[PDB]
Amino acid sequence: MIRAVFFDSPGTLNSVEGHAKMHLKIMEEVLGDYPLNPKTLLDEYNKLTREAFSNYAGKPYRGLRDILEEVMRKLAEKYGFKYPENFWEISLRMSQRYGELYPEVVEVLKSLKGKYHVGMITDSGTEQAMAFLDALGIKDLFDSITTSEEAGFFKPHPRIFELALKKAGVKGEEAVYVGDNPKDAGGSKNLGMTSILLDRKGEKREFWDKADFIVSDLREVIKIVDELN
Repeated sequence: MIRAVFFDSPGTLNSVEGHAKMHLKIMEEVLGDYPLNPKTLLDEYNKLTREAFSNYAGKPYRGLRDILEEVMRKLAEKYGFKYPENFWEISLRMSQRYGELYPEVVEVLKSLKGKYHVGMITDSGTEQAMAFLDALGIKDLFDSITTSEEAGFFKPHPRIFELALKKAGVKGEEAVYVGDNPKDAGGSKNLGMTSILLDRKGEKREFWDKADFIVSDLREVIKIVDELN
């Protein structure tokens, strides 16, 4: 019997278009009048952050601020613009204004509340995770918020999923995990959770077999849970 539904944050909640627009604005403010195409800076920032997040997957927690600040130091020395001492603050200010939930998020979270334990699991630090939820107005829609900083390890390490389950007071077999990255269908299945992969654009077909179910819209989750029960 499914008693809890956990969501991968921010990946299944924040729209890719809002993320891209928000981050483009971050780099525009970082650069100002500097003769560097902000989109090029962003592309290279994404290359470096993607590599970093890949290297730390499953490993002991390390602060994301230090990671991103070192990335921006490498980009500043590479391109010659002034290193943004306020990069973290710029990011928070731009996520508040330009962060955008997928259209169905609130509906889905509301439909699960009461019926099931609605949880969030994220590799973000706790402060960042709370600021993210606060900016998008959905902090109180979750019964639990579990972070890598609390567990001590990044996904797909089992401990972050184990902690989420213990917060909810449910067994792995009683929980679903809805995940964006094909870190998700892995650490959660190690705890006996049912793994749902969110693939909105159908661009992850190579990794579908790693998940128990594949959805393109979070509104499909409630249907899957109801069918399981």
